[PDB]
Amino acid sequence: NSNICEVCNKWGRLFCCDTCPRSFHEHCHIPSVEANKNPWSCIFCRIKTIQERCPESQSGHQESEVLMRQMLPEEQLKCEFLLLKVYCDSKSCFFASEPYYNREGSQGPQKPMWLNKVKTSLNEQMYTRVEGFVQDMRLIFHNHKEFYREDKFTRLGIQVQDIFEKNFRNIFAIQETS
Ligand SMILES: [Zn+2]
Ligand SMILES: [Zn+2]
Ligand SMILES: [Zn+2]
Repeated sequence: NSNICEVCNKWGRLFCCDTCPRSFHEHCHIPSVEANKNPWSCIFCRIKTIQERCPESQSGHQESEVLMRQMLPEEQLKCEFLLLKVYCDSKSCFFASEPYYNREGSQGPQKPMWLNKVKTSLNEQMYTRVEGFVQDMRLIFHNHKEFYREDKFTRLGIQVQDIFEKNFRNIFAIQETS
């Protein structure tokens, strides 16, 4: 096994995957690492099994069809993984916790959103369809773009959104386009 957490790249109290070399802090893994379960398999491994069980799940899909899917267990899992892939970039620190807004010349967003709120929402099964989760994720970056305006800090939102969007297309096997 690895000696650092796969998500935040730090040592500490790590739980080790039994089917791959990855390790995790308790609250870095999504869902939070399960109390018992020996052996234990991480979210990377559980996502690989889904693909291996239904190879055709990797044929191309339309985004509009993906978004309307109900949050059954396998879609729940894929959204948790996509969220985890965003937390794996260090720039996610800017979007993790509840923001506040007091900048000369700007007004705060009507609907604030942050990664830990989306985490809790997933955890509490508040999304009924994929669309619910993707809308909140995209709103995080859209709020940041609007508030920071021409400050070069807006770029952090573009960068972390690109990580989200690349992973969304991968995880949900979105049809490749020019
Ligand atoms: Zn960690
Ligand atoms: Zn694993
Ligand atoms: Zn099959």
